[PDB]
Amino acid sequence: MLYLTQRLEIPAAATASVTLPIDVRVKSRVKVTLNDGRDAGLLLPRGLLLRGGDVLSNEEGTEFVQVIAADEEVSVVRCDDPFMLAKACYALGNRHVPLQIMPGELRYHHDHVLDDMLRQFGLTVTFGQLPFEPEAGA
Amino acid sequence: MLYLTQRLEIPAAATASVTLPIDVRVKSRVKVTLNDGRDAGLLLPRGLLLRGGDVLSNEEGTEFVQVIAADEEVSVVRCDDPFMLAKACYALGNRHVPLQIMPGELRYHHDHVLDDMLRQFGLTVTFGQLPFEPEAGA
Amino acid sequence: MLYLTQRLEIPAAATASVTLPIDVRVKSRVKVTLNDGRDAGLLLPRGLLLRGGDVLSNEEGTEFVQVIAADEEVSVVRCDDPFMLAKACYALGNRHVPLQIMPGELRYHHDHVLDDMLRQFGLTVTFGQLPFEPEAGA
Amino acid sequence: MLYLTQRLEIPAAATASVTLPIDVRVKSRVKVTLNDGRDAGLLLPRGLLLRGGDVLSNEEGTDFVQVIAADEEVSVVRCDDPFMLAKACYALGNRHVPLQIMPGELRYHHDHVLDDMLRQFGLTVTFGQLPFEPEAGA
Ligand SMILES: [Cu+2]
Ligand SMILES: [Cu+2]
Ligand SMILES: [Cu+2]
Ligand SMILES: [Cu+2]
Ligand SMILES: [Cu+2]
Ligand SMILES: [Cu+2]
Repeated sequence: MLYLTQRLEIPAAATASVTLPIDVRVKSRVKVTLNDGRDAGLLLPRGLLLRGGDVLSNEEGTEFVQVIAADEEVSVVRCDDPFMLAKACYALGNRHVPLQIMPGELRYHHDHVLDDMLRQFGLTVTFGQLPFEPEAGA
Repeated sequence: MLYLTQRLEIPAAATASVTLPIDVRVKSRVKVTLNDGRDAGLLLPRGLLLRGGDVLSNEEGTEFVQVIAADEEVSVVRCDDPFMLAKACYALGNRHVPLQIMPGELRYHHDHVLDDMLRQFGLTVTFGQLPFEPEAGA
Repeated sequence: MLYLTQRLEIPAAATASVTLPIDVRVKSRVKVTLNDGRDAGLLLPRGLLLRGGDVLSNEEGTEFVQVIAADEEVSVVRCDDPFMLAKACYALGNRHVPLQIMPGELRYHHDHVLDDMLRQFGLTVTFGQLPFEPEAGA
Repeated sequence: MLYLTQRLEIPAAATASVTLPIDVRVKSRVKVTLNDGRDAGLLLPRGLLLRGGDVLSNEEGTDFVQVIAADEEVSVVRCDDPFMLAKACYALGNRHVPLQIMPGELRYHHDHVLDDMLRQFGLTVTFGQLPFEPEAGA
């Protein structure tokens, strides 16, 4: 069976790819299915956060799988004013919410309670299936 | 003496003041001294946070006192890029560090550990004795 | 002709690849040959350093090209004792030599003058055709 | 008086000593004061680096003076990870910063600016007053 046991520090041309959500990209052992249909198992050393772009390889060196971050149910928070986001980041941080941070934009795992809370800060909160890359730590 | 038991919904006519730190403004029961030499006991309603500028009054509503936030030893963080202050606010939010958030500036109780950490983010941290008003929702 | 005009901040499943040496990966305008033969031209914003793993795409977003570091002539310096490697790293930095640093191995463009110098430090310098990813400081 | 014209490749019976910062230990023609009060004049061949512990002498070959490295203001980078130190050596090497290298620790003329740059590297940088013997090669 195809087992992906390593993440190459120096990539080699991809032979396959796999599109995974953040909850799977933090597991060291688990069964996933490549985008071409073949089953495969992750057998990586623990504590690795797989980011879109990383290349996994089988023990030998004949299979190089490109990791891609899947579209996940997230909440979006956009607003020209970064100061308001800064307060949102502090609030979300205080609640330990895995968060993606980019100039002008913020996303986090869909959660109604969180949505409405920020919906009292006056913040604009939408929803959509998008790639999710939270800041390291979870 | 004079008893302060309520906060007027509308900042009335001061005519006296009292300087208090963040740890005393998060109290409902406490005996203080007005900047004018008189003594007054604070008997405020539970579930409250006194902010600088606030105006306290007695029950019969015939006396008014203005609250002034005291100076405190804080680490100061100033930066031009709102993106970086956001990342800092999140990391600080995660450590449950009470924090005063402002456009382009952060303030928290002086801490060398937190200081070096933010320095690793390329932020420049300094020291100062300043009024500290940390976010209510923290 | 096919033109690659950008590096997505978020990789997408690659539909092709391109294997280039460090000197080319630092350019913004240059013609190249993808691994499937279809020639293509780079039209990227100046200032970028293409790293193995990056994904390039056009404007339409229908083509995604993965960059792979090409084998190049390099001097190979292997040595267990890290301490001695640190002294070589310092000496090479001093001479502004672009250097790849990994535990137990350093790599730089094949150069005899530098090969004889390190040899006097008691280092064993060999040769090879390998991927070269130097630190972003040269 | 006494004129020190040479460093012995054959240690002798040092009578007195002189404490100097690397600053003065690079000069071949400087007037110093032994720790006993007597003056001495260094007239050594050019291009010499006096190490704490060397012994100087007069043209005669009669008297001797031990060199001691003085305490200087230095930054300290103590990291148990040899891999990270090597990278630090490289960056510092690129900036032509005189550096003392040891397993687990690095030292160089204290410098806040330079310290912060190394902090962004994820390294811990402390301060000290210690002898300073930077690599001769630089
Ligand atoms: Cu929902
Ligand atoms: Cu907590
Ligand atoms: Cu301090
Ligand atoms: Cu050769
Ligand atoms: Cu230079
Ligand atoms: Cu200092």
